[PDB]
Amino acid sequence: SKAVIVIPARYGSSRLPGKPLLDIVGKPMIQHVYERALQVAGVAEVWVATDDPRVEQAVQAFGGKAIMTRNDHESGTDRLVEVMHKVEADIYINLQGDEPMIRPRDVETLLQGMRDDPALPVATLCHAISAAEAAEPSTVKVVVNTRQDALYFSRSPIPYPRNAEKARYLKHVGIYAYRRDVLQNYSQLPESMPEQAESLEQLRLMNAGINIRTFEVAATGPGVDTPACLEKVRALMAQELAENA
Amino acid sequence: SKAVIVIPARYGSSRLPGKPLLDIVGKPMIQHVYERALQVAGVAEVWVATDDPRVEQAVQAFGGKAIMTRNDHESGTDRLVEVMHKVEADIYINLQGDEPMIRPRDVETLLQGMRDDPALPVATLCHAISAAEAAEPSTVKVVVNTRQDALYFSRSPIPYPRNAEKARYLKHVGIYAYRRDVLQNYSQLPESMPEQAESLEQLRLMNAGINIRTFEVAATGPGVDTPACLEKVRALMAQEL
Ligand SMILES: CC(=O)N[C@H]1[C@H]([C@H](O)[C@H](O)CO)O[C@](OP(=O)(O)OC[C@H]2O[C@@H](n3ccc(N)nc3=O)[C@H](O)[C@@H]2O)(C(=O)O)C[C@@H]1O
Repeated sequence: SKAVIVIPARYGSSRLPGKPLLDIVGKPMIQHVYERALQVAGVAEVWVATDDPRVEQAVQAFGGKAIMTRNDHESGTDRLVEVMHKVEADIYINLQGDEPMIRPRDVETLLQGMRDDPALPVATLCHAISAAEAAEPSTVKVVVNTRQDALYFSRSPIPYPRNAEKARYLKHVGIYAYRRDVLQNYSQLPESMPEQAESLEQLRLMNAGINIRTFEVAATGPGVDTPACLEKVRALMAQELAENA
Repeated sequence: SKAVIVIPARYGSSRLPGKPLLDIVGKPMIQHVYERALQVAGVAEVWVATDDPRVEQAVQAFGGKAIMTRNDHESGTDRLVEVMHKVEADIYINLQGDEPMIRPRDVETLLQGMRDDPALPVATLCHAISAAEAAEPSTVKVVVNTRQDALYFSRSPIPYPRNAEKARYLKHVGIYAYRRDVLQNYSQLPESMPEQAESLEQLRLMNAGINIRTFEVAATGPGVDTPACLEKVRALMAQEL
């Protein structure tokens, strides 16, 4: 069971031009993700999927494996489908190029889940959040069953707080593990109405009846999206260097 | 493939004591549901499951069939489980005793769905509602996949309208069809967190991985829970004559 980690890293960003190349304690952000991806036990290779030559250069510059992909890709999953044809593996893990604080152990939890059940097509992560955080549309919530299979994903607060004290929210962490056959059949799947409404790509899989198991982990580090969170990451990353000295 | 219709009709109600016996244009509400239930092709028997003698005798008076059930049940579903032990069938349809405007056709759509797919455990109904109606916590929304299987049931507006013009809403109509084996195992299912939070009993089935297919029908008529709706239903059923 060969498994590879793919890291989509596109330069063009609205509120942060050249986001993967931003410096964090002396290294480009993309490098931090790559370095952490390398610490994940059970992974054969680690690739960075990109559509910008500057990003490709920066990755090769530190000895990382880069693979150019089309720029006309509407979704980040289509990008993984293109990489799938060239890079062979049984399990593909999609890490986000803008989360430098990813814990290698969480990705191993994901990978182990995929290996413990050969019939599981897709797997993802989630963690507990308060009711106040769950109210944010920018935050994606998820509800699971006893087998931890996802029932639905939404920007709306679910479950609804009818009996407020009984509600427990789970924030969806955008890291996925896909079986090879799911990616082979992906481009044939049509866009669902909930997907287009919520603007959540993962609902395309649920429309087709593809099961997505969601594993719970502790609260994840703050992902870099705003310069306010960027400084917190820089200081939180630097605080980590001096603690492990 | 034997199918029977069960109509839960408890005497009590916080806003309308003795609700099933309330007169709607000449007949008690329960009689309207029972008569319409008898018009559903494919059903072998129709029973009113009640907890009060005054309701039982009222049903027997007009010719219907009634069965006494315990008074400590908190849900119409639990009451149905008690009936399943006395009345044998392969498929049980649970109609609400306070919806006298039920269309016999919609129940047949439900029954046909169950018969076309022997592997389907539970089936229910739904209809389209505007985005405005979807915002109400009292209106239970549902989202389905291509095979029309329910993804989730919620009082929250789902799907979330990030792209408003793309969102389409579905209101859940509380009529169910259960395969016998589902009822035999019901008492063993544990209450779920989403069930307790949303206060929606059907989420107990989804928590267990039991598939619920939702068939779409046209907008249904109002039920009788408040004395405001009772006057509305009397008005609607008077002009329907
Ligand atoms: C399908 C549905 O929506 N049912 C709801 C009904 C009515 O159909 C609606 O007004 C239509 O929009 O109204 C409510 O009825 P009840 O609270 O009485 O409960 C449903 C049903 O189950 C029986 N029952 C209830 C409680 C207990 N402990 N045991 C029972 O056996 C009742 O007799 C009734 O027939 C309402 O608003 O009050 C809610 C229903 O979900």
